[PDB]
Amino acid sequence: ATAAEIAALPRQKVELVDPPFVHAHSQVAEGGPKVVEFTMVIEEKKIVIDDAGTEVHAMAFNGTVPGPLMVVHQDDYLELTLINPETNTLMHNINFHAATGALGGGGLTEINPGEKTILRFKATKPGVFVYHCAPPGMVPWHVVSGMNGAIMVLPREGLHDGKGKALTYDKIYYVGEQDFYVPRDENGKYKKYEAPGDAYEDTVKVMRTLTPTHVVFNGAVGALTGDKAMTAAVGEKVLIVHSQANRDTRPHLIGGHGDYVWATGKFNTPPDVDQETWFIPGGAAGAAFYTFQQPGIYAYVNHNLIEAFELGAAAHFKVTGEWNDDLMTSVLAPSG
Amino acid sequence: ATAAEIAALPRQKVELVDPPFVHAHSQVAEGGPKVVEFTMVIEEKKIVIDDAGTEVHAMAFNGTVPGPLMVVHQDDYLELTLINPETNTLMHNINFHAATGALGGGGLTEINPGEKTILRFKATKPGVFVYHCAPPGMVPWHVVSGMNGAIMVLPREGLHDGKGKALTYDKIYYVGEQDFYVPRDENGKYKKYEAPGDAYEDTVKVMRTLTPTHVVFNGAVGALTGDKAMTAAVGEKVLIVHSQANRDTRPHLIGGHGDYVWATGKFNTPPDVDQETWFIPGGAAGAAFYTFQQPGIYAYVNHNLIEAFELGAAAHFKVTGEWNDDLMTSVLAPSG
Amino acid sequence: ATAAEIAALPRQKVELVDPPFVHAHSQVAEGGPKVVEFTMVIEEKKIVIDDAGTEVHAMAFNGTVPGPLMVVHQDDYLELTLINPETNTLMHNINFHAATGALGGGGLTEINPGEKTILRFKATKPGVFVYHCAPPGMVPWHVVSGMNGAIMVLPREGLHDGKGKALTYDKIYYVGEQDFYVPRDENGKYKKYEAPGDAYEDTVKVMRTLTPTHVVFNGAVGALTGDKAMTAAVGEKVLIVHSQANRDTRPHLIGGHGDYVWATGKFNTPPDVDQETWFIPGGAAGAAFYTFQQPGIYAYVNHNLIEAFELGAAAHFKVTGEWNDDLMTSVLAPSG
Ligand SMILES: O=N[O-]
Ligand SMILES: O=N[O-]
Ligand SMILES: O=N[O-]
Ligand SMILES: [Cu+2]
Ligand SMILES: [Cu+2]
Ligand SMILES: [Cu+2]
Ligand SMILES: [Cu+2]
Ligand SMILES: [Cu+2]
Ligand SMILES: [Cu+2]
Repeated sequence: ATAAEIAALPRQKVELVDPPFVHAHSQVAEGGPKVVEFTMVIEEKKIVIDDAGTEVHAMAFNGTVPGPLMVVHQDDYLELTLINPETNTLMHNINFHAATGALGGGGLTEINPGEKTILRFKATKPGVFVYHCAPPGMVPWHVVSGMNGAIMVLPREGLHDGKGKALTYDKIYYVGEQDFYVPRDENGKYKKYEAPGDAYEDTVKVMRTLTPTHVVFNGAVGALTGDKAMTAAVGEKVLIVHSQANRDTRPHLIGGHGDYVWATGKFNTPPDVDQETWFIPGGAAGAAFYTFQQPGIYAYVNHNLIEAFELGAAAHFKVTGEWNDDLMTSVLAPSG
Repeated sequence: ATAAEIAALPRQKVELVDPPFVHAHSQVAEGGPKVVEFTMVIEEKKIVIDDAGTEVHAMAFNGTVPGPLMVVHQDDYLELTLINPETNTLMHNINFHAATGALGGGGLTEINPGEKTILRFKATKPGVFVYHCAPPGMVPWHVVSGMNGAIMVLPREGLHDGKGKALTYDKIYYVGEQDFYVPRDENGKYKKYEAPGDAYEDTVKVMRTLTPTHVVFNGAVGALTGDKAMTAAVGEKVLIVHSQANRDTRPHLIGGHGDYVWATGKFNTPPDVDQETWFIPGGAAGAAFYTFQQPGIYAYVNHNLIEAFELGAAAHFKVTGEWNDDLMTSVLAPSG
Repeated sequence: ATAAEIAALPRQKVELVDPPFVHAHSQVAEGGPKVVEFTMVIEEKKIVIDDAGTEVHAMAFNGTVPGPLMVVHQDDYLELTLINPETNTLMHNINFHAATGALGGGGLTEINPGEKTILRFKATKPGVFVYHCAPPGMVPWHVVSGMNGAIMVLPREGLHDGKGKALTYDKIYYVGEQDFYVPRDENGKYKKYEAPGDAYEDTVKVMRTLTPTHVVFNGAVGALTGDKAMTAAVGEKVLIVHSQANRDTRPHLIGGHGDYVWATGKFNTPPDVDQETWFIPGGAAGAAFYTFQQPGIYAYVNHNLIEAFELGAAAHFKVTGEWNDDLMTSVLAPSG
């Protein structure tokens, strides 16, 4: 398309919402290609990632870890206004794995505190994709400080299974998984720092062990539990988008399955089916579609169980509805 | 199905056999859906896992690590009587990744020493699936103590390749891979404990490093080598089911291939073909089908070769038959 | 083929070139099956892997890490003359994951310094496959000392997408990824040695931590950058073959994608498409096909960003051509 044709396309400003929720959208595209506008302010902020009070100097797109999910359709243009407030101390940029050119956009979005930039790219490929900050020379440090999220580029005709049958979800959740590398003192207690820069050297030493101290969903151990647990109902169709910008993960819905899983996150690649545990490599997003069949509590985890239950990678689903004894039943309850 | 229809289904008790062998079964289903009954007694016992007398307080379904492979067909029901003898000291349960509801069955089978339970679930999805104990609050500890196994839910019409052609194996083996985390004292010697609970704190410390001290097949270094090597003959079709309940693995048959590999373990997902090394994420089982073409010794390993030859993840196959010079030949033997 | 039929086949002597380049070949087979001859001399030599002067005692096929890429077509025979100079100190052999029998050839090619051997095998399966040395009892040590490479067995009809449409590349590059485990002294300084065997004990201790000190392409940090950056032009189709003989990797072309990716490396397994980051398990090779659409510098990395930017797993592509503002444009450049 020419500059004139792009200038003529309708524009729609979208208000982002915080993970695990996703801003309102249509699965099947409304009309022809549009320039979808988003705005995100970067916030360097202290966040607590566990019940003990462990602190991390997060680098957060839109103030959250992960950054919010942006949703557009194939061949729409995503136009992002990215702002780096003067209150921040580091330069930041953004790299969309969904985009083509200039390192995903990082080469055109390096902004120092007090600057902003507007990047536009054509979403040519359908699927869920990671986005993350990547300043040359300090790439992993920003990413493992939480400066990453994902976007979803829906086919214009919505989702379909491998044989062309439509798959329409009732609800969608975005689970961003974060590996953190928090320095510890001689007592084995996590350290706290005044400014992000103070923690650099100590953090890089932990990073080099390739062993995170915490592996969490939505920025903290237990973030998606209790009143923040995800919800569904028997018969409800749920799409769970999951991303990990730096390290591998293996999602598993305890008590359920991934009925259709685009493990690579790309919609033109037919989904695997009937999955117990799927795999998303570091640097990618994946998506699983499931129709709940049993009520009760479910745990959604990274199935390296040490990472799930010792390091923090566990979320819960609260599901309403009638129990199905055909599917499962306790013939003899625990007894002598 | 109605309530009467379920109650009318035939019940059949099956005798289990220890891994890597598999109990008697038919690839194509015999008769209509059935309630297949299995019974497993849980044994907490000390086992030696290496050539240095290193001990692990194993938590073993049916007394073996891994627990035995249970085989049923799609839409059969699996009805398991699980027994936890009064001589054990810990509460246990079972979670079938093949099952739907109550955390895979874990929520309905929590049995203390001196108790038993019977769980029934409908095997609605075909494939090989992991099963493992998962007591709330102590999930990875039980799993990495060897309390895991797998089941196979065969399609009622048996296995097929991506084009619908039948794949009938002559024999099947179940290789359960286990990551162990054995504590060491300041001198580097593995520690021994009187009771399982005594090792809990020390073991979790090792678990959190995400670095196993041992990675083994059938519960010990060398368990499937030498006189315990698996066997085959040139021309024989072999299915190798592999599971890892907590950590990733990458099986490889040294000297052969995976002709058809259901890497995700689900039969409704077309198998990959001509595989050199396949990948099974922690929390899943996979299956590989291979027709042997050359006699001799083969090594079957986790292809992170440090895990295989330093940590213990290596098995052998002894194959009989005639050598095929067309496939391979020494044109010039090692010489000056 | 009978011995006579094979003897009547034409022979072609190939000249190998150093990675990341690939020797001359035709994508579509020229004529019928042939016996393709290759010769490689094993070189035990010191290589410097980082800018701190860190040394590794490399065990290099053809004098390079990785060893060179060998290209043949399905059902051709690969006849390798392997030489172990008397100037070397250890016994070596070769195992082709592409071959069938004798542990992939290792059982028929064990050569001490001063010996040579000639192995012939039929390339029955199409795809890219790892090859590596594997001396019984010292397997991982030789592999992580750089003694590994890959071969590509092209379909006789060249490459095709999932629907059978031809995929023809303009350029091809071979990236061999290597995990190194270099011993450190009590001051954190990397140790140096005057003989390969002198480093065995120390290296094994590091290998057992499953934590490499370096993860690099083509044997060294920054190897494939600057004077060795790979090149292309907008509109050019490029195949990137990637191998890792011992440990998992997750390739990603920063600023681009894997339009078609044979993640398992096997051409009869349909390729995934529109990939952001693909996954290659330790012990395998994979291949990605991409058509460049934007000029500029691209970074090709293992997307665990710590491995890429702290440990050494990053390469560059320098692409010429016109910028495409439809695909991406800076609406507002970084500004106050
Ligand atoms: O099914 N989760 O251990
Ligand atoms: O070729 N197996 O190390
Ligand atoms: O987009 N790769 O950092
Ligand atoms: Cu940043
Ligand atoms: Cu990236
Ligand atoms: Cu248990
Ligand atoms: Cu599980
Ligand atoms: Cu060697
Ligand atoms: Cu190998």
